[PDB]
Amino acid sequence: DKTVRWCAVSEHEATKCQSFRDHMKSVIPSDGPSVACVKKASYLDCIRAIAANEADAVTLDAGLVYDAYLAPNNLKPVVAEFYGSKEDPQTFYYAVAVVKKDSGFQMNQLRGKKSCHTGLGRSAGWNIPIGLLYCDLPEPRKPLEKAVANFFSGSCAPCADGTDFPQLCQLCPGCGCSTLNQYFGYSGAFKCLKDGAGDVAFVKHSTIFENLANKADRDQYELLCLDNTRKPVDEYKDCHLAQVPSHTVVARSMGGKEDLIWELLNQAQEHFGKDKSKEFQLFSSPHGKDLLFADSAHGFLKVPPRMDAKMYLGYEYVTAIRNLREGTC
Ligand SMILES: [Fe+3]
Repeated sequence: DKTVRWCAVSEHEATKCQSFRDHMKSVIPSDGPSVACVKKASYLDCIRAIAANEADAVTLDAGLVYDAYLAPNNLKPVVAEFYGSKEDPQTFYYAVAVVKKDSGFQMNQLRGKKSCHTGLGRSAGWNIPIGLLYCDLPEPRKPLEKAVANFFSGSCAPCADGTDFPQLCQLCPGCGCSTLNQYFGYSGAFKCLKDGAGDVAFVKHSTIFENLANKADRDQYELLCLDNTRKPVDEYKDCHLAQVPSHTVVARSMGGKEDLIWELLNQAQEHFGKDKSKEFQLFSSPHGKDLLFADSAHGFLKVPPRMDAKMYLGYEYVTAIRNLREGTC
């Protein structure tokens, strides 16, 4: 069978996945690649499901791709999304910290503030900011969730445990790990800042431009720079926390159908990719942002032969994560 079982996290993604399935059936030959949908409550459940041969693919943030690699899962990156433009595809993006205009605090003054993270263990939303603030956190720093909880004065860290670290869910009770949680994801962490729930939104450099069409609105927001100064939302090239690997679709390291996934996605972007069809959009949805794939994506590129997760992620980022768990002050 030439069916790729895509793992959809929750109702919204499941809806987009079915439209995906049907629009593919309509253009692809009866003997080509097919998409089936398997529904789960979180990406974590999708990881376990792929490893257990109950699903074949899921799109993970680079930080999550690291954890996907760790046993007993042993997942591996197979197809990466690319951003920017089709001419100059960027297999990376900038981790930023969006704040409102005149909130009066720098990076070295986040202590006691309310934060909005895209999700626990994610690049721009958790690994980068928390890695930088690691020493600023009060002892003891293990568990890390407890220290981040006591550092800030309430926040939203989707996928975090709210019974053990209740404050990491003060801004989004339960820390839902899917779009069911309005504060989940890039645009979820943004809504959290925009709606007034939090003081800072640890998102990516394109987040605000995806949510606010008019510049006048954007003028009421600022970025937190490394040198503890603020720069407008247009100057992320210089005002960002770090640069991170693009989101990537993962699959089993053995019998994972990596080539079918490529053949599927490669065909998917040709018919429904960026500005390709008015009927179906691989990179957008009426039901929400970033479903299955990020809205800021312009396409896919196959990851090299048997490329490990540590090899893919690279050395700098793979150490950044490592230092986060390990490391001292
Ligand atoms: Fe990300």
